[PDB]
Amino acid sequence: TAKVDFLKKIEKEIQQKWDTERVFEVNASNLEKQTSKGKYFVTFPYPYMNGRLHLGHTFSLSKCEFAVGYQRLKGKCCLFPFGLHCTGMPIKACADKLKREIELYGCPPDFPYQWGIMKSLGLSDEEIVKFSEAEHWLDYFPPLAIQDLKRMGLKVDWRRSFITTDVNPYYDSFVRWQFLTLRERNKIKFGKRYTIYSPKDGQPCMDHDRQTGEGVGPQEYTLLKLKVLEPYPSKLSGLKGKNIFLVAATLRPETMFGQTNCWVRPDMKYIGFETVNGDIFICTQKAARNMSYQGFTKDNGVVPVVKELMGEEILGASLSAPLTSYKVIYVLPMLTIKEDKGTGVVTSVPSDSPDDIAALRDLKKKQALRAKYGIRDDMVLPFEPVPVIEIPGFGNLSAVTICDELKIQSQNDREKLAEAKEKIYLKGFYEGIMLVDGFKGQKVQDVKKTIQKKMIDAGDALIYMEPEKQVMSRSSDECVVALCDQWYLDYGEENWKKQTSQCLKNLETFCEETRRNFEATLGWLQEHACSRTYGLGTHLPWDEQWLIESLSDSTIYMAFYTVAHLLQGGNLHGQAESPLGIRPQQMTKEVWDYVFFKEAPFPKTQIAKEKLDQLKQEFEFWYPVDLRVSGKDLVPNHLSYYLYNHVAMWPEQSDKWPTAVRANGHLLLNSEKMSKSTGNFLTLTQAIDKFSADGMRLALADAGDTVEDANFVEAMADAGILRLYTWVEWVKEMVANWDSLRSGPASTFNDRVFASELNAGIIKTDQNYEKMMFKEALKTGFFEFQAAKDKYRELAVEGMHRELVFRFIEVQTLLLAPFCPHLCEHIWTLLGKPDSIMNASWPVAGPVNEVLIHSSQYLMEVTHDLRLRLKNYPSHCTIYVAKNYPPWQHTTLSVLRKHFEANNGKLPDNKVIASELGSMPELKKYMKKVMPFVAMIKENLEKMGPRILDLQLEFDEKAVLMENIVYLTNSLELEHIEVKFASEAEDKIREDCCPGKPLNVF
Ligand SMILES: CC(C)C[C@H](N)C(=O)NS(=O)(=O)OC[C@H]1O[C@@H](n2cnc3c(N)ncnc32)[C@H](O)[C@@H]1O
Ligand SMILES: CC(C)C[C@H](N)C(=O)O
Repeated sequence: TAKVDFLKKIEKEIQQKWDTERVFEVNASNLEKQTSKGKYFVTFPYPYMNGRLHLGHTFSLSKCEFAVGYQRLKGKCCLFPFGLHCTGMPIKACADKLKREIELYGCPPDFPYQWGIMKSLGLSDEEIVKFSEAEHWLDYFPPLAIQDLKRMGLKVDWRRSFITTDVNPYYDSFVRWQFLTLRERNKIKFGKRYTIYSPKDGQPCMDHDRQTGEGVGPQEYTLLKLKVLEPYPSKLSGLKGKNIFLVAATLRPETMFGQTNCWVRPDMKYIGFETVNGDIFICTQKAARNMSYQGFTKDNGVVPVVKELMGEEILGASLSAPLTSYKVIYVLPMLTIKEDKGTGVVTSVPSDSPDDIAALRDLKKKQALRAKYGIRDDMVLPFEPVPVIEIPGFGNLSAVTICDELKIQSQNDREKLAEAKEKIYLKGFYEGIMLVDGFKGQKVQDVKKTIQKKMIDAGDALIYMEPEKQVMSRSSDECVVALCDQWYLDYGEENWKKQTSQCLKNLETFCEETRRNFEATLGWLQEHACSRTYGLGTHLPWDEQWLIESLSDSTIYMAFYTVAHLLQGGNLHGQAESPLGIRPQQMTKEVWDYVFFKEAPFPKTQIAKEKLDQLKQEFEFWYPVDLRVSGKDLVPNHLSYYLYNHVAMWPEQSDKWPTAVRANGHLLLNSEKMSKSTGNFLTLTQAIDKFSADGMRLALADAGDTVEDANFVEAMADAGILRLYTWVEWVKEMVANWDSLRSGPASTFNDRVFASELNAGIIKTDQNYEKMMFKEALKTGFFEFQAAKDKYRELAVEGMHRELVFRFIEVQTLLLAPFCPHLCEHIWTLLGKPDSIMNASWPVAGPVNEVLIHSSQYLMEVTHDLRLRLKNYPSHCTIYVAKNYPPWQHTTLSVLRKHFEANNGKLPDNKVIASELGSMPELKKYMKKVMPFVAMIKENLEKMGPRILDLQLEFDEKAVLMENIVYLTNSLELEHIEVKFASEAEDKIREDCCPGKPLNVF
């Protein structure tokens, strides 16, 4: 317990040191004069401030944190800036939701939550009243997140942090210049388009202000109009005189030539309302909402309800359907009707829809179902399936044949209906052929749109856009697809999309699945609505009313990082003075152009040339973005617009486009989802309070480095705390007893073994750090490192050589630095080292000899087997080692060598090997042992390479054994071990013992 407290004390002291020394503040004015090794620009997409920062954000930023901790030791000058996102509606949604139940009820509010979560954060009762305005959120949460980050100890130049709404005037001017240049180059466009839309919010709902289906778009439906013919059913008598239409949703208009009736749900509530032209549409509630927002009614979003009813009161109504062969069809019931899709009204195409003919047969069999709703004989019997589309494998009546073949007798046969619908699902999309006149012998793929247009021009069909899946907004409002006018980014331009495809070709994605997602979201993208009305951010500069959504004012902000320290200089809101003395309003479009475009002319500005040149130098030095780390959730939306805007703003300078992007999965805590509902959740401050942020970073580096979800194990973090405490106390012990170690030459066998192991570990760690596999880098550089250390301590009977010990300590403190830099800086100061550890470089690795590491692993295996066999049955041990392989083993290994040499290293199957070795007489007595032997061989062939195929070992087995017999006798608690050369041994040993696998008897 006190170990974590000691760690936190060290962290706070070293953070005070890092702040007072200002070691992480980098400036292009100083670093461009010393061309050290090149720049390294990492970026973390700023998170939203609608709450404290949790462990997922920390895991996502740990990637670039460790990356800069590694690259700064390799000589590259690192830039890790960090912004803070406050654009967007979520803040406002939560706050006004709070006001809703704060003023319609009391304080505390009476029930039968949100205020509960706020008090769970622990604010004072008289302080949540101050949370009505978002101004207090932006004055409160950015400082707290910054404090949490500084307590974590990130290598950030904090003078470059800022806020993203109009509260910050400098970022506001930056966004204004961005959008002015974008609309200047025809990248923005005003127009009336379809989009997901939140009625309660009154604006298009994009991916970052939703609550379900974070990538759902609109989906098109052909909406057929069916004239309700007289005699009107009873419940409609009040609306006599006007036109009454049943609106039915479909995606297969070409099948409407074979309509027989109209399926409705008898126990669902339908609503009939008035359209814009005075007619009456009958649909469901949400269908009416969607239609109203798609300009179907007189007023946008207004549904004048003229009658509410049930499906039972609708059955038997005569209908005039479009394109049907029957001049009169009827309204029939259907019980298997989903209450979410479409209008609650489906078409009856029994020739190519299986559920339709199923229901038709259920009605046609008995008087029970046919009379079950007043459906007289005339509404079921004469309605036969109408052959309209011929699928070659089934005939003119496809669904009929496939259902009669799969032996289905229940419209409610969900398994069999699913089967039958799957069988001809797509074979009617291509292989289907029209049969009606005008289209006799047409590919249905080439006529469905023309038939849709034919119905629309006839005034019998319309377009209905619906959310492909149910979408909830930030305001708990069910989104609908609305046709609204807005300013949108035309991400569908051919030239722009092709240029971004070239950028993706040049972009470095760390896996192929990331590039797959990028190509898919590039092919899927189209006009994207960037205009909002409710929320925060920056207004459109030419249209002061339209606000900019969070996913559009956050595309090229990384250029603002390069000058945030000289424009507002640390102050988040930009209210204070400018360190360069540049007024907030003084930044004009041409000023930004000169700062960010290379060939831009110096504009007419009262700003002196020195400051503009300094900003241009900063930008032209740090850019482009070398790396952007994020979770894979921002792949389809954020990083796509990121590359798009980087291509659009600099269409001539590909050298300034993003260099690389790294995607990680979402974080799991104790193998469980991080959710406030399950009690398995850790904010950054709680995680630091519990796991000594150094150690939290350690466990995060071990959490994972793949696209799959990483796992944060608390027990692993505690184990890391214990290991670090043992390491620190061991280093203290060594500092104490330096005078109690061996001096002189590092010439002992174990000294060489440990030194080569250390150098190999250095190499493995560097190679894992370049590839950003932080889990594997930790495995090679900390765990295996400590293992080699403890092995060398165990085997060094003549005392550990001080030079090797402290070279190891130095190298370990270096390799662990990017993970737990507080403890590493503490140890670096404990060594009496003059400067801070952030100035150190990469440790140079000496020569590596594979053969001595192989002999060390050999001794390890020998010790393991010795402790195994000591279990049963002493004082003396006797070991036997074979020079050459026994004749049968030598022959089998020669055969395996031939089979390896002949075919580029592919040993045949066990079958061929057993067959050919049964074809050798010299193995007749040993065919029982031959196949096991070979088997074992194969294992090691995949375990430690082909070196086991050599007819003789790379080292002296007997001398290697004899260089550590002392440790073996001391650990095995014996009295003597005689090593004999296996030829003096008896028959069994001399016959079965092979080189590399010695035997022994006590
Ligand atoms: C520039 C702008 C358009 C970005 C925008 N401000 C934004 O996305 N803000 S945010 O508050 O949710 O995302 C912050 C980052 O943290 C990662 N992350 C979030 N949650 C988790 C989690 N549970 N587990 C793992 N990672 C998580 C996520 O990928 C994201 O990159
Ligand atoms: C495509 C679906 C919405 C409708 C289907 N073709 C049917 O007749 O039931």
